[PDB]
Amino acid sequence: MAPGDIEDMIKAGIPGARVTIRDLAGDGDHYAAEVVAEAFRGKTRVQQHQMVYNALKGNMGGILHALALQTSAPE
Ligand SMILES: [Cu+2]
Ligand SMILES: [Li+]
Repeated sequence: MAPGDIEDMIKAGIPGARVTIRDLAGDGDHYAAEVVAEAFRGKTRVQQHQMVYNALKGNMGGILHALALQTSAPE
C-alpha cells in the first residue's frame, strides 16, 4: 500500500470521516489511525473498529496489530 492509501480507503468506506494516520517508527509497516465519524456515535469502540477494518477490505496484512485504532464521533 502506497503512502496515503490507508487514509484513502477509510474515507472511501466511511464517507465523511476525518482521518489522521501516523506511521509508527516511520517504518512503512505499523501505523496508528484516528478516525472521527458521525456514524460512530452510539457505537462501541469494538463496533467502530469493526467499521474501520471493513473499510480496509482486507488489503492490509496483519491489520489487527499493524493498524492501531482510535475512534470517536465528532465533537
Ligand atoms: Cu507487523
Ligand atoms: Li510504522
